[PDB]
Amino acid sequence: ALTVVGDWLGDARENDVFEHAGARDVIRREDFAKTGATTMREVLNRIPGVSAPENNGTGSHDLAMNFGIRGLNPRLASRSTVLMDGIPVPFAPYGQPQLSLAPVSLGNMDAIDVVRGGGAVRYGPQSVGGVVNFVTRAIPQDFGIEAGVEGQLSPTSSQNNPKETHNLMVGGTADNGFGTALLYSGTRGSDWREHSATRIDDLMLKSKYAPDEVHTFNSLLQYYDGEADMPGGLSRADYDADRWQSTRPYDRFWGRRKLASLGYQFQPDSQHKFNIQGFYTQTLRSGYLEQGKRITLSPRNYWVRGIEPRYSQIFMIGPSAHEVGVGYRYLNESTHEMRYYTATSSGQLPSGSSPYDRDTRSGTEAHAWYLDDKIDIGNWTITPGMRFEHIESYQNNAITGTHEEVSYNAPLPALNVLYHLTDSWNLYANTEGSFGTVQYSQIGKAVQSGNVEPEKARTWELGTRYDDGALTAEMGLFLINFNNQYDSNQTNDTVTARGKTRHTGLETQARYDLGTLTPTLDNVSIYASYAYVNAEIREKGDTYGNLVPFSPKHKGTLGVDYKPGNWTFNLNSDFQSSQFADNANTVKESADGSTGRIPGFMLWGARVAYDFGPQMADLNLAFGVKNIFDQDYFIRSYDDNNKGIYAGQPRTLYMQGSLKF
Repeated sequence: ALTVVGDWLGDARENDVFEHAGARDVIRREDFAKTGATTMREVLNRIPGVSAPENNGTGSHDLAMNFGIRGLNPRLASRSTVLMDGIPVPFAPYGQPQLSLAPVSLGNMDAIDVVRGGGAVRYGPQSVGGVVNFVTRAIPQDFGIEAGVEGQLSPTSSQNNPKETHNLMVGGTADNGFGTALLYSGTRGSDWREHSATRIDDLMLKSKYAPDEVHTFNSLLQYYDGEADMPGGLSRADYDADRWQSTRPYDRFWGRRKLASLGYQFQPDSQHKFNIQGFYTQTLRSGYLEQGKRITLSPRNYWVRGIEPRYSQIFMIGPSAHEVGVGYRYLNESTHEMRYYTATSSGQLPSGSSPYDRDTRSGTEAHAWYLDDKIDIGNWTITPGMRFEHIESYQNNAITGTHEEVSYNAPLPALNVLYHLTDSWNLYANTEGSFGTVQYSQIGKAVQSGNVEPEKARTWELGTRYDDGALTAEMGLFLINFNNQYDSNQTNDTVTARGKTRHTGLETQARYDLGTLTPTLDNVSIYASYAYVNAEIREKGDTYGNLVPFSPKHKGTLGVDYKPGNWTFNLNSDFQSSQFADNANTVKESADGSTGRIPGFMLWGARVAYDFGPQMADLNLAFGVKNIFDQDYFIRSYDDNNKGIYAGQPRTLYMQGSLKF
């Protein structure tokens, strides 16, 4: 009976995902614990086409976030539109999308929605790598308390401090229609590396007001505060002698975020739906960093404010149904970057009274418009769409006295097709226009080269999704041509150089109830995810034909879940092929361990859990192991000041506990 969908991202509804005309996967809270995950990257790596490397480089700590889609640069997750409840996660979405500080926590999420394809019309910028939305816990219908905790240790490591992550959830909605939930997640501890002491406090206040069935308000308040020592990389020599140690004693990072979000929804009938959402974030991210013969301090402040009205309406036009969607977003961001320093030879860390060699202020004003129309005709669902952005960015240098500006547009036309083969089998194809902005650090290069234009990408997908209840599976191909990247892939970036890369591959995954074969395998489930990704450099120059760095060709997982009665037994494997660390693709390892072939690997993990039941508070206990065989591996950081080798996670033991009231 014609019902308007409107926001298909939202809380990642199972049905919206199945009906999604493009590559898209979701992992829900219920499945976080099975692999002992407490961090975002641990869940993201379980999704095909996604590579979320262990802490390294600038982001050599838990406050940052590292991940890349289909071979796009993983460092500081700048190639995908990262959001939490639709709200921009970056402290500078347009000018500085690098998540050196990523104020979000797994413990406060109900799910992770990765939309690799089909979201370039409604979401941006940095949409070349699809969109990733972190869905926050829902306000319980009726008063509810949930608490959980996980503890980890690496026996073979010299680091004896454990790592603990906890989460608290208390909330409910009163009969008057007003509900609010307190979501808190925290992290205390060190990983398997020395100099990794960490503290993170993520506190949110989520509210919902539905006096009636037409008017609904929503609010989200968050206070994120953290700090962490940064292990850093090791040269080959130090790594061989002791791979747990840190030779970057000064490296430390800290930051905080204050967020306020308010929204309103007007739905008169099931055919019309209006939405307006406004937000404001204040961010302070700083840290000590050893740089050459000096130690630096880099305070950076950010202000982001946005407002977005959206409208959705369905109507019949003959035998076809049309759900037209229109949206508008105004976003304004402001920044201030400073860098203090002292001589390392001296015995004091830099402070506000130390001299500084950088004092810049940047900002962006963006106007985004989008229009799409979901047309249901027969078994088809064709969706043509158009997104348009007008961006104005500037960088003001107080030391040099310069002031630079760039003004450009990003027109992105798209078309996605969904064809329903059967009640439980879909087909989809699509193409979208994606773009990367002119980052603040690239404005100088942009104006000097006289070419101010967005980083442009054109994606194409073809895939299928299946679910007969006993077997769920999906497979699809993707093609991505990403041009005019201000970051060149040549060994030497020049003013006029522009990066150009191609990403092609296959993504797939499946889950099967083996109980349909024999009662001997009842409650026995098997699964696997896999992605063949070939990211290549097609920029004319000294690296043309080479492979994009940090992009394994093969990556995925396989596992079996056995749930007899109240028990849960998990077995899982993570694997990926090798990767290069630089654009030149050098095979031979350098003495500082910053460059050279990075081996692939295959790890095994297991876990045993028990659900006690309704009375003693649905108590959940568990013990598990990551990297059972203690298989040795490592990743590298190439360009940053703490570059070098980073020991991969060794055999790690963990315990989990959770209560629900």
